[PDB]
Amino acid sequence: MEVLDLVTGPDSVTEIEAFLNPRMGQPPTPESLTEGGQYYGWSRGINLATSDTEDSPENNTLPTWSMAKLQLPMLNEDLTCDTLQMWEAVSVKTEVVGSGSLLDVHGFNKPTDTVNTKGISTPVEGSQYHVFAVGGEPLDLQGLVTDARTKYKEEGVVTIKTITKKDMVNKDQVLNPISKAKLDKDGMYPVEIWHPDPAKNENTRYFGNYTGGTTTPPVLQFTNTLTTVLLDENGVGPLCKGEGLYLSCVDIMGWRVTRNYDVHHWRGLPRYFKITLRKRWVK
Amino acid sequence: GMEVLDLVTGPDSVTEIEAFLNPRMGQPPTPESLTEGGQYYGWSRGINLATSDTEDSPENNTLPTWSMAKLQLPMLNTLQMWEAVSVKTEVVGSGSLLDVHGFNKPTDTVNTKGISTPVEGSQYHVFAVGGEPLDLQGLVTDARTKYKEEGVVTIKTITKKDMVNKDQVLNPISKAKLDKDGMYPVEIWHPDPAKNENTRYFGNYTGGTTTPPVLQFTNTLTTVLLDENGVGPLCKGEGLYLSCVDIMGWRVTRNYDVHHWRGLPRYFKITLRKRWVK
Amino acid sequence: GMEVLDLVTGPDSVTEIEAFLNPRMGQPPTPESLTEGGQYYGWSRGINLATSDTEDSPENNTLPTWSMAKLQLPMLNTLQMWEAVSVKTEVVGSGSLLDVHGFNKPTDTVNTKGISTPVEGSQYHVFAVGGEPLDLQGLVTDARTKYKEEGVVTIKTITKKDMVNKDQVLNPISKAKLDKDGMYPVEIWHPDPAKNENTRYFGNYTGGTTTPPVLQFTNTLTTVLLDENGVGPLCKGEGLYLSCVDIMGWRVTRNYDVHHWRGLPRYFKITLRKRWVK
Amino acid sequence: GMEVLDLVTGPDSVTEIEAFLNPRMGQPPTPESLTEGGQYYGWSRGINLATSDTEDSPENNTLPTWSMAKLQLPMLNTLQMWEAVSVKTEVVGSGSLLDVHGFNKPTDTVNTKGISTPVEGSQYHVFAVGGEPLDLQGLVTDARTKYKEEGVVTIKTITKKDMVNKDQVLNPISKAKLDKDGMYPVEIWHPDPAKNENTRYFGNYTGGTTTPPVLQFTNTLTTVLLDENGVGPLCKGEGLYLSCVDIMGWRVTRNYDVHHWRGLPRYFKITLRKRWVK
Amino acid sequence: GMEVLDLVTGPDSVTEIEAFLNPRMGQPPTPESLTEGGQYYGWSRGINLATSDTEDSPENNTLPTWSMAKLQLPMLNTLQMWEAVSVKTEVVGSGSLLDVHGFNKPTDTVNTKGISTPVEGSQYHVFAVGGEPLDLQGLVTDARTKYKEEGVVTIKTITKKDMVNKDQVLNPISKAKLDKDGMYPVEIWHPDPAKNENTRYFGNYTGGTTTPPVLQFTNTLTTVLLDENGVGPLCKGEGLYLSCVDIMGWRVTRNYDVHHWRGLPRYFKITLRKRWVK
Ligand SMILES: CC(=O)N[C@H]1[C@H](O[C@@H]2[C@H](O[C@]3(C(=O)O)C[C@H](O)[C@@H](NC(C)=O)[C@H]([C@H](O)[C@H](O)CO)O3)[C@@H](O)[C@H](O)O[C@@H]2CO)O[C@H](CO)[C@H](O)[C@@H]1O[C@@H]1O[C@H](CO)[C@H](O)[C@H](O[C@]2(C(=O)O)C[C@H](O)[C@@H](NC(C)=O)[C@H]([C@H](O)[C@@H](CO)O[C@]3(C(=O)O)C[C@H](O)[C@@H](NC(C)=O)[C@H]([C@H](O)[C@H](O)CO)O3)O2)[C@H]1O
Ligand SMILES: CC(=O)N[C@H]1[C@H](O[C@@H]2[C@H](O[C@]3(C(=O)O)C[C@H](O)[C@@H](NC(C)=O)[C@H]([C@H](O)[C@H](O)CO)O3)[C@@H](O)[C@H](O)O[C@@H]2CO)O[C@H](CO)[C@H](O)[C@@H]1O[C@@H]1O[C@H](CO)[C@H](O)[C@H](O[C@]2(C(=O)O)C[C@H](O)[C@@H](NC(C)=O)[C@H]([C@H](O)[C@@H](CO)O[C@]3(C(=O)O)C[C@H](O)[C@@H](NC(C)=O)[C@H]([C@H](O)[C@H](O)CO)O3)O2)[C@H]1O
Ligand SMILES: CC(=O)N[C@H]1[C@H](O[C@@H]2[C@H](O)[C@@H](O)[C@H](O)O[C@@H]2CO)O[C@H](CO)[C@H](O)[C@@H]1O[C@@H]1O[C@H](CO)[C@H](O)[C@H](O[C@]2(C(=O)O)C[C@H](O)[C@@H](NC(C)=O)[C@H]([C@H](O)[C@@H](CO)O[C@]3(C(=O)O)C[C@H](O)[C@@H](NC(C)=O)[C@H]([C@H](O)[C@H](O)CO)O3)O2)[C@H]1O
Ligand SMILES: CC(=O)N[C@H]1[C@H](O[C@@H]2[C@H](O)[C@@H](O)[C@H](O)O[C@@H]2CO)O[C@H](CO)[C@H](O)[C@@H]1O[C@@H]1O[C@H](CO)[C@H](O)[C@H](O[C@]2(C(=O)O)C[C@H](O)[C@@H](NC(C)=O)[C@H]([C@H](O)[C@@H](CO)O[C@]3(C(=O)O)C[C@H](O)[C@@H](NC(C)=O)[C@H]([C@H](O)[C@H](O)CO)O3)O2)[C@H]1O
Ligand SMILES: CC(=O)N[C@H]1[C@H](O[C@@H]2[C@H](O)[C@@H](O)[C@H](O)O[C@@H]2CO)O[C@H](CO)[C@H](O)[C@@H]1O[C@@H]1O[C@H](CO)[C@H](O)[C@H](O[C@]2(C(=O)O)C[C@H](O)[C@@H](NC(C)=O)[C@H]([C@H](O)[C@@H](CO)O[C@]3(C(=O)O)C[C@H](O)[C@@H](NC(C)=O)[C@H]([C@H](O)[C@H](O)CO)O3)O2)[C@H]1O
Repeated sequence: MEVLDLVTGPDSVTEIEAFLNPRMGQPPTPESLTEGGQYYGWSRGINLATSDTEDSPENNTLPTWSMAKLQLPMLNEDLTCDTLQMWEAVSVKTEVVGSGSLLDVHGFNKPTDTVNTKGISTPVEGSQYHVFAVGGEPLDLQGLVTDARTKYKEEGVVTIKTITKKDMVNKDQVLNPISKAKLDKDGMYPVEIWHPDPAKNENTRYFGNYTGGTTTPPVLQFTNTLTTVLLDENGVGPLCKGEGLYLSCVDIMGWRVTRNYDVHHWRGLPRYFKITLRKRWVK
Repeated sequence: GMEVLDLVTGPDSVTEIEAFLNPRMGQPPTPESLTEGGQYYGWSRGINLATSDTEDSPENNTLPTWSMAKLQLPMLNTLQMWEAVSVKTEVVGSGSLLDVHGFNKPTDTVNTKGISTPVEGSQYHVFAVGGEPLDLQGLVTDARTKYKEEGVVTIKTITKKDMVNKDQVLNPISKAKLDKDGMYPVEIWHPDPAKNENTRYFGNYTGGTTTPPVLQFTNTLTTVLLDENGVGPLCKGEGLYLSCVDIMGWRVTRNYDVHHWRGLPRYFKITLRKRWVK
Repeated sequence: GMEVLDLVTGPDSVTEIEAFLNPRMGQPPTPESLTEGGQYYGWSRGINLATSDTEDSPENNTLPTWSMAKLQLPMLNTLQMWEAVSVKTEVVGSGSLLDVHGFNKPTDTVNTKGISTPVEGSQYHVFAVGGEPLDLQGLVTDARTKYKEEGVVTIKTITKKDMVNKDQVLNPISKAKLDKDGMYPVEIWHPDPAKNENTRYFGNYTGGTTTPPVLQFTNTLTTVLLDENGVGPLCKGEGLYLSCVDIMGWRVTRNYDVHHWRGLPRYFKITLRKRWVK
Repeated sequence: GMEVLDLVTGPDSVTEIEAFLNPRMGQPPTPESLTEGGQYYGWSRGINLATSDTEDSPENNTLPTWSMAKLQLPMLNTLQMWEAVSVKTEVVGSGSLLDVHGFNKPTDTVNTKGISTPVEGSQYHVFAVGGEPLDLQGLVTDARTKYKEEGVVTIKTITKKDMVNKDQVLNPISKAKLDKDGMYPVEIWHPDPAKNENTRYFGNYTGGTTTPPVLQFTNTLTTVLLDENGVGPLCKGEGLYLSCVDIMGWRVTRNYDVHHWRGLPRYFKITLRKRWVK
Repeated sequence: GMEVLDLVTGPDSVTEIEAFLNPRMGQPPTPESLTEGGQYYGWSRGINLATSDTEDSPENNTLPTWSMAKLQLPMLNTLQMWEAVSVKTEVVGSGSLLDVHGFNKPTDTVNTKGISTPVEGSQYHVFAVGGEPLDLQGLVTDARTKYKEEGVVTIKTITKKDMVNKDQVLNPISKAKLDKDGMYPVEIWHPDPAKNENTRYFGNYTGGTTTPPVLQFTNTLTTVLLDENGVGPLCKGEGLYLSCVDIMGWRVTRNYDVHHWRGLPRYFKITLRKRWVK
């Protein structure tokens, strides 16, 4: 694809917006606040391996990637034309919303005074993971796991075995180029398995950060004044193949810890995207 | 006043206004008495905890809320509007946290010695300047939390219905405007990134229980409020809206580790200029 | 005095002045005797704690206060004024905190072994350069604190009335000027962002009890003092005011965890030029 | 090609090459079997400790080593050489550390509950791109350490003599080249700043035992490899050398707190251009 | 030559010189024997503590001291002087801190298991490049500290009198020059910001007892030594002075938590140019 001039004229630039809700483990339904809906925005209680050779995490304890495909206005009446137009993502304003809610320390989490069961309800703390991507095709994924012996469910999550039709190999604990996928479904690809593939993603920009630990304070900034530029070193943004725009993210804030067996629940927050796009002549 | 034209020139075409917004941590400014509750002003009252997984009823005076003020600008009226160009803002009083001589939980609890533990823990700093109220998006830890119906504005105040599970993530139904001081809890109401076209807001959060508080202050830092097109917030009906919350953490008492939120006041000095509009 | 014109050129139109300000942590410079109290110079005396929720009376020698100096500039005299253009400032002596061979509370309390615990905890660094005293805004942790009525300047010194609940937030009545060294407690008096038009100040605070102290120092960093219009502080009556406080944390003794504040001295090298004024 | 001339223009004058380097934490890639040792690939084997002050004999499979690869470039031959201009490099797989559901030491050891403690502690990230092997300088914690003679390249491998006390500081005798993958221990061999004229390296270290691991990753960051004269690494005999190590910390087992190092793979995409040389 | 003129052009008008300065943590380079004390080279000997508030006598070999070297430049002599333009500097060997397989205090003290605790705690990194010795200002934790009279240069060495209480803050009488390697304790002697007109120095301090050490290293970073007028240090008598200290923290033994300071060597590569002076 040869990238030519910017298209000018009426409606040559557009802005589109979307929010992607977190996918921490509990699905959006049931909505009932007694039947499981109370866990929406969180994982269910993390379940642990029972031995070095018996690690079977439940699907609803595994945070997964959020994604959305946005369909842009059709540009080309005839794809056989020598010169065509594509939507180009120029920039994005993105924000993780709701960090203020972590200031709720009046609930029933493990308390800070364990002698008297007093103090405050311990706020969300621990490992944090924030990634977002904007591209003109699905985010390319590279698999890499802690333990190739982990017995992921065969139904309900897309894992390395889903792709290869074979059990994971020891190479999957490092970089195994066979273990690749595309982020083509929301709430299905676990973030402890699937990472942005630096060997592909030519038509996507992604930005990630990880902070580990168990009691690490969560940190977040938010403003409506920060623009993320999506143009590459040549001044070209992601080009939307068949007018499809792909948004991908995960925003883990840490865990809350309950008063029962120190059970941990992952917490995630929703992410806003406002993408500025322009029409680009291509051949 | 939709089409933004040239800057207005001449006498009184630029103005500076200043204000301080005091924190709204839970204890109201009155009663002033230092024995009848006034001693908690600048702080929350002691945080009260849920009694079960289904019984979380926080008292209003334990919930920090947004501070806000609407300032009236000089009368103006191709019309003219006041345009907010920049702001110098500062959180005042961090030095007061150096008081470690009080009666808080001491650092040596065995012998009741050491120092009075200073304010520590979760911190939250947001400010906004706009030409209309800050647009708010609701999102809570727990849609089952039983907020009081009177004395605070919560999601149910707006919807007239109980919160739903979607309120623990992003539910576009749960929106409000920051139109009252000391009423909108910060654990519920967040700046809405899908609106606020005419407001600039800047926020940061640092969590934890014993995290050291950190603050910088200088009179030399200017925050520019102009957008990508060089246009600042435009003050509808000559009203300028200031919004903030500045939580430094908690102090902890010697009685069952009772926590009190600590907030500090924020200064604003806004430069505004008249703008031609059509 | 008010209208700022061109820079003055010619012989001696620019000058550099330097000063060091020693910390004022609570123990005065005298007695010099290393047995009669002088051993605490550079530090506070042992921090004394409240005996109840209503009885908090800190001793003056436990309260760090602002350091300040007024320097006299060469006589001058459309008139001329000295204008402060820039400053190189440095906090000196952080290397001294590497002394872990003393008699502080040891790191192994089981065997009374390990190292002498180094200075740690809450840190506070502010400096200012101006053409008149630093304007101060009072704000306290506790309006009930019984500060001494002798040997220190507090809110009550200024107002002639006891503190009120508003003094725990921003009370605009509670203002002062930094006009004396070692007299204004830093837990009471903060730079006033509503004034200080003719001063530049820069501050930071890091809290906690065991927080590692952090400091950088170099002779290669210049702080510009010119405002947005290219004008530095103008020295009224040829007086230049320097203000600072540099708290590094506390050391802790082996006797009931008694804490002593540690401060360090700050160097200033100010570059000034003559400015025509009308 | 000592003298560097103009850039070569025309067809095929610029190229991009990519590679990934897997970590070398101690367990080799084979056996592949997940019961026969393959389950430790990407990790070290359990770190074994000294039995006395004079008996420190670490096993080879407990010692992380440098990763390296030599890539062959298109044949070229006033002569031409490949010049590395820039690199995009990324450490892949930090999300895998979010697995806290395994059988590591649990966060609640009193009841054996909570979560599986994630990887924490000392972290070390270095990468280099050059036109010849990375030059290494030896420096160790303890010159008395009894490294194996076979299976690792250590100081004694090079000198044919035991380590001396100078090897605990900078001993210029103790030098080597990174010419083999998975053989040079990172606790011994460091980039040599006195050499490496034709390589660029970038490193950082963060220590401690329970330190939270931190990592950023993006496909939008380019590292320029040009020196102060605008010249990148020149590839001798069309060979491009990539070198790295990326230690994230340790996992800790439920059996006597045995630690295993964790490494992650590093991606490189290098842009090269032809350069005229004389 | 006080007046600085044009740069000198022509053959050999620019030169580049390199050196490494080994750390001076307390144990001298000799004896070399790894049983007779050489095993501590690169480290201090075990830190010895005060026995009372009035009895603090640290041994010389427990006190880290400044490293320094004077390098002789090519002979030169309107005269010419060598001017230091820039320096590439690097602290080498942080990877050696990844040795957690030795006999230090273990991470699991209950069972004496886990890993050998890595170096942690207070860190101090300073370097300087100048045309004369680094100017030093004395400042101590405790003016009562009984430093040895022989084998170290301390305040009393210079003044011929015991330290005074002012030595715990800034006492202008307590000054020296860094004219000897491994002799000036870093807990006493600091770069003097009131002098050093012909030297650039850059320092940082991070305190605490278990703080994770942090270090970055690269061969791509240049430190410019030119002042605000574009003039670098001028080498008096063709002598170039390099000064540094690089403390990474302590290791802790299994015997009564004895601490040993760890230091690392520093590389310098200085670019110099001939300058016309009069
Ligand atoms: C309860 C249990 O042992 N669950 C266990 C499961 O055991 C199977 C059988 O349980 C059920 C069930 O989930 O209730 C019976 C159902 O009929 C069946 N549903 C259907 C549609 O067929 C399901 C279903 O088979 C399965 O869940 C699908 O995976 O199973 C049990 O009766 C029988 O003895 O054994 C059965 C098979 O072993 O088996 C699972 C493995 O297949 C799991 O082992 C499961 O344990 C749960 O695992 C999740 C992670 O997957 C998690 O760790 C969970 O721990 C939490 C949690 O839900 O996240 C941690 C929370 O902190 C904790 N909350 C509080 C406040 O303490 C929460 C509660 O303990 C739950 C446990 O379900 O109790 C409540 C609750 O949420 O508070 C109690 C409420 O009164 C109740 N509401 C009502 C209206 O009754 C809710 C409600 O049922 C659920 O929220 C709906 O999902 O549950 O545990 C860990 O328990
Ligand atoms: C005391 C109590 O049980 N409060 C409790 C409340 O109980 C109701 C009745 O108490 C009162 C009351 O607040 O005193 C009686 C009043 O007549 C009534 N007023 C009116 C106009 O009708 C109020 C009012 O109805 C209610 O507050 C409004 O909701 O109620 C009590 O007599 C009866 O037995 O039960 C009644 C309800 O059934 O009910 C509330 C819920 O409705 C709360 O449960 C409330 O508990 C307080 O809750 C807040 C959070 O909202 C907070 O956790 C508070 O804990 C603190 C605090 O005040 O923040 C934590 C502080 O750290 C702690 N300070 C110290 C130094 O220890 C502080 C003290 O323990 C308070 C307790 O009130 O004692 C002092 C004080 O501030 O130090 C003691 C002083 O001597 C006293 N001053 C004087 C001059 O006497 C002050 C002063 O009363 C108050 O500050 C004024 O507000 O109180 O507690 C937690 O107690
Ligand atoms: C000693 C005492 O009780 N002082 C308190 C004072 O008591 C009054 C009077 O002095 C008593 O004789 C009488 O019984 O009671 C009256 C009451 O009116 O009352 C004051 C209020 O007016 C205070 O309560 C005062 O207590 C002191 O308060 C300060 C804060 O204001 C400190 O908290 C102080 O504690 C320290 C300190 O000096 O900072 C903490 C420090 O860590 C301690 N140092 C050591 C090594 O342990 C010292 C130490 O305990 C002092 C107490 O004064 O003893 C020495 C010293 O080491 O400094 C012992 C020396 O032998 C002595 N020097 C000589 C030559 O004799 C030296 C010297 O007197 C003083 O330093 C000079 O100021 O004191 O305490 C807290 O005690
Ligand atoms: C087993 C043993 O003692 N090994 C040590 C070795 O002993 C020699 C010989 O093997 C013995 O039978 C005999 O008695 O003694 C001779 C020598 O005299 O000698 C070596 C020195 O030459 C070492 O001392 C060695 O000890 C091992 O040293 C390495 C470092 O080099 C590690 O510290 C290792 O500890 C681990 C490890 O493997 O990394 C720590 C780890 O966390 C442990 N894992 C778990 C789940 O607990 C393992 C574990 O204890 C190993 C011990 O080898 O057991 C398994 C395993 O889980 O990995 C058990 C499996 O069932 C087995 N698989 C099969 C199919 O049988 C598996 C497999 O043998 C190995 O992984 C292949 O390498 O081992 O220990 C430390 O033990
Ligand atoms: C041993 C002793 O008591 N030394 C103190 C010295 O005593 C003098 C004399 O040596 C004694 O025989 C006699 O009884 O008393 C006189 C003086 O009255 O006096 C000094 C003051 O003048 C000191 O008090 C000195 O104590 C030593 O002080 C230094 C600081 O100056 C250190 O704190 C030192 O502690 C360490 C150290 O050396 O740094 C801490 C370290 O962690 C320890 N290492 C280990 C592995 O445990 C060592 C260790 O205990 C030393 C003590 O010297 O023993 C060895 C060693 O391991 O280094 C044992 C070796 O076998 C030996 N080698 C040989 C071939 O014999 C080796 C060697 O002598 C020394 O390294 C040479 O310097 O010493 O202690 C603290 O002990």
